[PDB]
Amino acid sequence: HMSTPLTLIATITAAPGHAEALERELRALVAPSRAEAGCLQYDLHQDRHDSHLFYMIEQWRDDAALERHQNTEHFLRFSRGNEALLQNVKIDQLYRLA
Repeated sequence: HMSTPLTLIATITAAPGHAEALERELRALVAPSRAEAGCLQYDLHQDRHDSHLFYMIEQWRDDAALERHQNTEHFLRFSRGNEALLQNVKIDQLYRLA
């Protein structure tokens, strides 16, 4: 860790047939998350070859900023009711080397 922001990459895999529903739900996260204190990056992407695979690339000033993100309304709304849309969520935590 450090003065270096925390980078998070979330690889989210939709259940077969549910890519469009999951994209709708993930897109809702972006604007409010980008506005949050300490949010240095919050970008949504879709895999080039499998429509069911999405990637959120996030940078947070520190752990406290990330912890606050998970208590937000938008973040908890994503949690509320979407579990059947999901096959897998991988969360990678990482720091830039400079």
